[PDB]
Amino acid sequence: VRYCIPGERLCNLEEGSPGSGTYTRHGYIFSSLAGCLMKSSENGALPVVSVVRETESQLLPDVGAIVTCKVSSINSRFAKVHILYVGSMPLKNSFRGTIRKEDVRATEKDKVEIYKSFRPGDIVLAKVISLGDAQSNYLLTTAENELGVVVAHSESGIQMVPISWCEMQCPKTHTKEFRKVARV
RNA sequence: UUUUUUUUUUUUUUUUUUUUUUUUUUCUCCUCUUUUUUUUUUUU
Repeated sequence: VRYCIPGERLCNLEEGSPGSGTYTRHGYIFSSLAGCLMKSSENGALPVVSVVRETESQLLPDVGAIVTCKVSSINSRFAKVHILYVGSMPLKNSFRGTIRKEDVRATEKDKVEIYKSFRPGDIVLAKVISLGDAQSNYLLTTAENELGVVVAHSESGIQMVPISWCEMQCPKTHTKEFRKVARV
């Protein structure tokens, strides 16, 4: 196996096609990273050559991506969050987000009271939809059956458990509270 | 013995800032007269 530097001759446009993290010019394929030389043969020949470091310390979000978050504060019409994980991998820093009162459920419906959906301190799984404005920057959504709060936390510091699609209950004091439970 | 119709109060809010009293002119300028200078001493 061989590694890369962010420029070198790799292949012709006839001997393969550019993949992820690469660029081409003057009929040649040029590297743009310092990762590893991967040639996805796939099926149909002409492998899509690409270079991947495979050790992602940081990664910029996209138009569509799954992210693990952490609520900071909640408002009657939005809920500021902090992006913590990009899908699976840990993130070295923390970005910001905002869930408007249209992205909670998968119907973009009326009602949907924000107060009992995303209580602060929880950890949720959500998907971005846009690159946002300067007020709200990433505009995340949870309009799916698989998205919502996944690992909640009790009033007094006890791991919480899902109890229904909308209700969760404390194991110690048997107290009933409202969340937006995502499928496991 | 006089029917029917002619809408109404702009939409928006979740912006960063790492200095410090004052502050800046005015020129050279004839001093009049008994003196050397008296002086110990004691009573505070």
